Amino acid sequence: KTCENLADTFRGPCFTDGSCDDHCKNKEHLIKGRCRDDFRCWCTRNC
Amino acid sequence: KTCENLADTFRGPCFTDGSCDDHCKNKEHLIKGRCRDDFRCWCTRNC
Repeated sequence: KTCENLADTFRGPCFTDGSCDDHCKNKEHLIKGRCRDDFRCWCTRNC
Repeated sequence: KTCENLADTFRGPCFTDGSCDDHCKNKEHLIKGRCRDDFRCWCTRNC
């Protein structure tokens, strides 16, 4: 099971999925990240 | 498992997928690469 929640410390609006995926993978050590239609970065994690 | 993450020491913006694929395969000895919407080079590797 996996869970999608807001990034903890991503800065500013989320315009690029790459910026969010980078944050989620490399700062939070989670599975992946994407921007959603809210222009925020959401990370997926094992849950 | 495969993993996609940022290239190591790909210089400059990623505006052409083939330049990234080349880097990832030939400089980093990974599977493949592509530019993403962050204009960075992302490599896929066995992990």
